[PDB]
Amino acid sequence: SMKIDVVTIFPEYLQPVGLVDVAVHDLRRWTSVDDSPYGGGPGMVMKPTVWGDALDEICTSETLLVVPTPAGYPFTQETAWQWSTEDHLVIACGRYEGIDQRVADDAATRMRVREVSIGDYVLNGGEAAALVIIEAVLRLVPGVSLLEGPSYTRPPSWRGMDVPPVLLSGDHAKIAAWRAEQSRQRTIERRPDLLGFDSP
Amino acid sequence: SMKIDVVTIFPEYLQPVRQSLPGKAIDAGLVDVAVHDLRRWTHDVHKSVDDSPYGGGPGMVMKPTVWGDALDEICTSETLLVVPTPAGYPFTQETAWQWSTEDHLVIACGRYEGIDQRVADDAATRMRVREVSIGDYVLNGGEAAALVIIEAVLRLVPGVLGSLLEGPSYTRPPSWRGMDVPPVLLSGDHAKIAAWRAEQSRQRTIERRPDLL
Ligand SMILES: N#Cc1c(-c2ccc3ccn(Cc4cccnc4O)c3c2)n[nH]c1N
Ligand SMILES: N#Cc1c(-c2ccc3ccn(Cc4cccnc4O)c3c2)n[nH]c1N
Repeated sequence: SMKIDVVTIFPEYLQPVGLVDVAVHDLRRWTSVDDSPYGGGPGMVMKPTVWGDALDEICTSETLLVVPTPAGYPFTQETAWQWSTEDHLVIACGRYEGIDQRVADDAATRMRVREVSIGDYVLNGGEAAALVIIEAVLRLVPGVSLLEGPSYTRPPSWRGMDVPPVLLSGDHAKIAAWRAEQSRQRTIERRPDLLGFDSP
Repeated sequence: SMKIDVVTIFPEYLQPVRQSLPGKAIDAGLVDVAVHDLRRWTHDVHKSVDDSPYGGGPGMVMKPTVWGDALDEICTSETLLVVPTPAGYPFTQETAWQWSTEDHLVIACGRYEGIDQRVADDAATRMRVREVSIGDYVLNGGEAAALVIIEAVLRLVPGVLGSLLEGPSYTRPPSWRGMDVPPVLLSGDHAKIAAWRAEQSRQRTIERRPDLL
């Protein structure tokens, strides 16, 4: 059984959401949420004050506080497995140029905190990352290596393109070996790092 | 000026995109995002989009005939066809930059175990096709990946959405819950501030992303 709370200034974005409940909270309920960065630089930083009040009410010492950020530890399938057995996830979604670092630092004095990134690209805020994290985690909740090769279904010939004949053969050993070969070839081509080789 | 067409059996999932788009960008004709229900192109009264995998195994595979008809209608020779898949090439910021100048992206969102491979292979004989993954985790389908791709791409298109890791950021108040903003940031010594930030970036990168080194 898992509870997930998502905190955002754009609750409208989270709309795409009995063993798990997901609740979305408008951060503005606890209040200008942003100001210029100390030290200078472009854009705005979310003030810690409003976040502190929201998280005070929502979190407990048992909470795993998840903070999407481009500067986070990588969120991976291993992370998804790890979080799948948590009782309570709180996902703090930033906007602007991010959240004052003291929010995570203050939270870590009371609960476990995880700053994570879902990939090496830049988003406008944490909401899309929250949707990715929720989806990856929820499909693993109790009671719910190499790249996959290609898949095929009927008809066996389509637009003059045939399903690989081995897949029609009924020979499990040959099919397994072919699928292994397809996966090896794909992994080498697209993700050689997974097999311990240099990236392109 | 970019057109994005998304094809999915869950068009409601792409609602956040339409909500993120500023009216000024749309009325300026800078961007148009359209979402299409794949079932519009099904052949049967049961609106079937999936079937059992050749060679056996768990799960289902999306039908090539349905997808073929959908992409035939939506794509042209100039389309960049984007196919999210956990077996894809990595989608990165470089990818987002490259795609930000495209006239027409079509994002084909799969579900189940994915789409019959002949769909992409056939499309690739007459348009540019890109199978990509947004990260090293498994999703239920391509919709969340489409949201990520659309956001990362469109934020790079001028006026549409409104190395090393970045170190910590701070703003008002100068003291909060016993924690002071690092005094160097209030020093007015901007060369020193830059050096402090560089070191913070170096430390965070070593700790969180040693692969980047
Ligand atoms: N997880 C994940 C992320 C994010 C992501 C997450 C949360 C926020 C909150 C604000 N922004 C924009 C932003 C933050 C910091 C610096 N510059 C910016 O433009 C975010 C980006 N971007 N890319 C990922 N993989
Ligand atoms: N981009 C990206 C993705 C996806 C992703 C994309 C598209 C589809 C279509 C079906 N599924 C589910 C699925 C595919 C293969 C095997 N098992 C499954 O459960 C997808 C997953 N998962 N993880 C990423 N980084």
